[PDB]
Amino acid sequence: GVVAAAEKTKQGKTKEGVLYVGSKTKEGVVHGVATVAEKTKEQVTNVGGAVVTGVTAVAQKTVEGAGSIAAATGFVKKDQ
Amino acid sequence: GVVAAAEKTKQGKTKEGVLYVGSKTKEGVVHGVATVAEKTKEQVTNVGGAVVTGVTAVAQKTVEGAGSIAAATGFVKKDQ
Amino acid sequence: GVVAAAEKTKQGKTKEGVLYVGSKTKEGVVHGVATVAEKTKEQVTNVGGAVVTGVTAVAQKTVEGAGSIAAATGFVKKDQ
Repeated sequence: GVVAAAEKTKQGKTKEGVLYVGSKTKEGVVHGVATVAEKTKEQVTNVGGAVVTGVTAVAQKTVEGAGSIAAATGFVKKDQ
Repeated sequence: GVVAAAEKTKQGKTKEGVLYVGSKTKEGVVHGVATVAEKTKEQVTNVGGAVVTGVTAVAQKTVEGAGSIAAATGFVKKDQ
Repeated sequence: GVVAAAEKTKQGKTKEGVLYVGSKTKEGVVHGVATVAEKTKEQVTNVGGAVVTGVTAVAQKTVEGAGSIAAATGFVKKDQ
């Protein structure tokens, strides 16, 4: 088996704070997620989480919830 | 099996805070999610989460809920 | 078996703080996640977590929740 399980359980005066992000840039180039190829048979890309791309990227309190991904590629059963 | 499970369960005076993002840029180029290829057979892309792309990208409290993805490509059963 | 399990359980006046990020740059180039190849058969990419890419990337309190990934590629059962 190639199974995969994950669980989480909860049985439940603070200040949040400050997050300051200042960016001064010029002539920026960014590639978040890239798959380049030549003479390929399959190209699968599954995004279950969060992909934050930019010239100024900020992520806060992003991934705390339940999600599942199940991928299976190839599988050539060429008996004779 | 290629199964995949995930669960979450809950049995339930704070200040949120401050998030300041200032960006001064010029001539920016951004690619969030890209798949380039030549002479391919399949190109699948499933987005179950969040993809935030820009010159100034901010994500807050994004992915906390239930979702599932199930992909299967190829599968050539060429018996003779 | 190629199984994989993970669990978490909880049975439950502080100041958050300060996070200052200042960036002054010029002619930046960034590649977050890249897979280059030639004459390939499969190219799978599953994102269950968080990918933060940029010229100025900040991540705070990102990955605390339940998620699962299950991938299986190849699997050539070529008996004769």
